[PDB]
Amino acid sequence: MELIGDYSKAFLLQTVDGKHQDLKYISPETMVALLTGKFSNIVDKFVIVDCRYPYEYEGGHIKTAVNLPLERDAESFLLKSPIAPCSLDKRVILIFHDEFSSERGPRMCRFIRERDRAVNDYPSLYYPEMYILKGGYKEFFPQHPNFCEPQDYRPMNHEAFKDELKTFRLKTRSW
Ligand SMILES: [Cl-]
Ligand SMILES: [Cl-]
Repeated sequence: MELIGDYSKAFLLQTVDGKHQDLKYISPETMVALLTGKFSNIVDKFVIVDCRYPYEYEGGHIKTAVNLPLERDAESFLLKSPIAPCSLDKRVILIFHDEFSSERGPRMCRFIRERDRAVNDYPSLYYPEMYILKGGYKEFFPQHPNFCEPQDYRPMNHEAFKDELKTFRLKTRSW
């Protein structure tokens, strides 16, 4: 397997097959391994980026996940003041996810890499190691409900949030 984005070392996590062949996908079990500190001696910090709309996130998200559905907010939160490790011997990892392990997560993942490359001298990167959560929140919740809060799941197409979906869409950069 290829090295991470800045060609400094191998990917740390075991991966599974996903829709986007060139992106790295991880299972819910691996996500839990990270959350339970199985890689604490190597990974100083990781950020779970929930790319779903606010109402979806509010209806149930992975503990500690940050909701960054808009490109400009994801870029500000991640690249304005890059999240770095307390030791340049430890790793920083990003994990993006959406609802059905479809397009919103992969899209943001590619966007961040594009911006990361743009503000660095090749091949250096602030976030060389990024993954997509296979199955999204839809598959994570039924596997590890106690790693979610609240313990529920609100689909993007929930019948009671049709207007909320439209309201959010009108804040995006492109459609
Ligand atoms: Cl997939
Ligand atoms: Cl956007």
